[PDB]
Amino acid sequence: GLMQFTLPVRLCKEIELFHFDIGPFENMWPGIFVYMVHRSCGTSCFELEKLCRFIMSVKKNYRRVPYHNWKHAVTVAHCMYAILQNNHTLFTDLERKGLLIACLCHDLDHRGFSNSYLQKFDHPLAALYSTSTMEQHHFSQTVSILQLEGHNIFSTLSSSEYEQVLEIIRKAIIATDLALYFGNRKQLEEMYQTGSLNLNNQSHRDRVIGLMMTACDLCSVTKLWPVTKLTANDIYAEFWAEGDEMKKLGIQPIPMMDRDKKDEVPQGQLGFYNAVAIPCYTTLTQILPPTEPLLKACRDNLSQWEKVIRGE
Ligand SMILES: Cn1cc(-c2ccccc2)nc1CSc1nc2ccccn2n1
Ligand SMILES: [Mg+2]
Ligand SMILES: [Zn+2]
Repeated sequence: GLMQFTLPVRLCKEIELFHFDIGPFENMWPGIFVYMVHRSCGTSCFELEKLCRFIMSVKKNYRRVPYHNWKHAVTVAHCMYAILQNNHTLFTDLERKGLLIACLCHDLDHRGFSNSYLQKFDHPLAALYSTSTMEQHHFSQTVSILQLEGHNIFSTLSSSEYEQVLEIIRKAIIATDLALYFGNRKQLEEMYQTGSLNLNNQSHRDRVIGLMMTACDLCSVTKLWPVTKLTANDIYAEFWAEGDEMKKLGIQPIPMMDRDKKDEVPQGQLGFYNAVAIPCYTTLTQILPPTEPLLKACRDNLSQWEKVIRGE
């Protein structure tokens, strides 16, 4: 059924653009992902049946949380697709498969709870994974689906390449732990300003992929303002529900997760743009000039938040 899906020709044009918003096309998301894999990686590299099977299983293991859900997975994969299409030749074919798959799978089985929560309230997952808690779990879920019957889309890879693609996927998913981003962007920016960055240097290459994963993960801020606004609602719906569980336990949450502090949201976004998103896309545009429209769109939404703060 996914196997016989064909993308409407109007989308074939729009999907290539960074600002493309998948939201209005829920029924088409699995088929959008196939399309993107076929365009980037070619039509002959995965068995169609397996890919579709794998996709429908990835969907099934995303939970119905307000933000970290199937819609989010596809949004992040789409941003990567546009990054890759615009920078096709800088990356190996193996990196394109892994990085599209990693993005689809990067928040697999998210409960609507942060790493801090699981750590603070000594959740089992935080016992198995001490840092990048959920992110290690997300990868562990990725491998588990790959290992299901008729799901191993990489089964025609040699052993060497299978373990290469898993490693690209592992690093990529871990990179989506925002705690790791700040150090990553700092190094990458220094490597850039000192003329020392080298894409054939593998550790550098891992870092650039890291920044890409971040840039994809945050990409709500690069959509048109009305889509940006509406996604923020999803983000805070999930944060506030976590802060609610903390209050039930007589723990005052951080303001970000306290629905009683929503007046502080516009300034909370403002800060996030200044400390996180603007710098991300700034360094990303430096390394990969064709990704500039992400920074442009990010800047436009920053100034919308600046407008909001002052009664506009
Ligand atoms: C950091 N922060 C802090 C606040 C805030 C909100 C209300 C009260 C006090 C602080 N909001 C934020 C924005 S959190 C965030 N995370 C993502 C991921 C993708 C796209 C947008 N955001 N915003
Ligand atoms: Mg995540
Ligand atoms: Zn994510």
